[PDB]
Amino acid sequence: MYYLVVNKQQNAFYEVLNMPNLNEDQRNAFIQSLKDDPSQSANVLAEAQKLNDVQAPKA
Repeated sequence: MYYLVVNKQQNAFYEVLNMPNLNEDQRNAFIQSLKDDPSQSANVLAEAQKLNDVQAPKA
């Protein structure tokens, strides 16, 4: 909230969300993962791309 996040974290939020394929549970922990640290925020977004697709059957 103050010294637990700064830069990246925000950019990772949109990624966490990425596409409609997801936006349910994955981000519940990912969104929180951001707030915990921006250094790892790249992880949340990094996976945000895999998670969204992890359950994306359609093209």
